[PDB]
Amino acid sequence: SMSVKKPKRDDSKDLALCSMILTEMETHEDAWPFLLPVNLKLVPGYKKVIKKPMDFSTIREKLSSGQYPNLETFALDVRLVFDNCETFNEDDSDIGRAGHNMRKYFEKKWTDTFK
Repeated sequence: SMSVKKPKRDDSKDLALCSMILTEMETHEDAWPFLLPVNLKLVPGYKKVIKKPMDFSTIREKLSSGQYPNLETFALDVRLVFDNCETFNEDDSDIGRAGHNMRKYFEKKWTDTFK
């Protein structure tokens, strides 16, 4: 509360470390469904159904331009990518499986780096 603070957690490396995680996600072999924004002209249903589209290139540009105020807003956008993927894609599809694999991969790197 006012004039009463928990001890200061060192956040000075968060930007670098989120960039490293994002590089690892970008280079994963199963990243191909997520590298670029879904083409809203060419994919029926996407625009209407997926209220907040997100992809790795969009996260990379937000990261690079100071649009994440803290590491939690970064994790929220990463998870959005996988939540969108589960909304639109069957579990038993190449894309559906890619999204589960990547979410697992991310969540381990997240825990190992920050928790």
